[PDB]
Amino acid sequence: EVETFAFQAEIAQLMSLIINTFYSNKEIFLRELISNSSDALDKIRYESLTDPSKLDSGKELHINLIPNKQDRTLTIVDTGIGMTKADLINNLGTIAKSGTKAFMEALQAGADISMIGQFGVGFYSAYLVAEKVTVITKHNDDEQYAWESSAGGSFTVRTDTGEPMGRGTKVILHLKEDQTEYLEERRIKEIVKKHSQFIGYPITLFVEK
Ligand SMILES: Cc1ccc(F)cc1C(N)=O
Repeated sequence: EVETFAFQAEIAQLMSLIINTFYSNKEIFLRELISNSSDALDKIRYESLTDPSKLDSGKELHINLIPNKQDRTLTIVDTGIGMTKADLINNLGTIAKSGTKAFMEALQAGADISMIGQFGVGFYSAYLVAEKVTVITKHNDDEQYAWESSAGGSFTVRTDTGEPMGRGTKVILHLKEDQTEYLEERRIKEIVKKHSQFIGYPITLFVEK
C-alpha cells in the first residue's frame, strides 16, 4: 500500500533549482546529510538524558557510509531520533517552506548553493548527485516507513517491510550515472575529511568486496 503526495510548490521549485542549475561543487551533499544525521543524533541523545529508556531501541550513536557499486547507491545511516510518518510527509521534519524562501532570496543576494544548510533544507542537496532518494526511518513513537522521490513533483510513503532498523534514518542515494565518484573510497574519505572532520559521532566508511 503506497501513498503518493505532491510536494508543496515551493519545495518542488527548490528541487528543480538544485537539479537544473549548473554548479560543479556537488560534493557538499555529503556534508549536508552528515550534518542532518548529527542533528538527529543530538536529539535522541538529549531525550535520553532524562529518560534512558529512549535508547532501548539502540544505545550506539553513530553514522555509517555504505557505498554499493553494484546497486550504484550511497547510503548514509544514522541511529538518531528518526522520523514519524507525519515528519516524513511534513518535508522530512524540516521547515522547508520558510527555509526555501530564505534560501532563494539569499541566492539572488550573493549566496550560493553550498550554503543551503544554513536554511534548514540541506537534505534536498541529495539531488545534486542522486536521480532517486529513498529514506528509511524508524522513530520510537511510530513504525518503520519508507519515503521515496525521483523529484518530478511527487513523493511516496509506505510502511517498510524491509530490514528492521531499531531507530534512526537511512538515506539511500541512487546516484546519477555520471556521479559514481561518490562510491570510491578515496573520494568519500576526502570529502569527510574536508567538510565533516569535527562531527561528534563516529563516521564509519564501509568498504566493498
Ligand atoms: C549555484 C546554485 C545551485 C543550486 C541552487 F539551488 C542554487 C544555486 C545558487 N547559489 O543560486
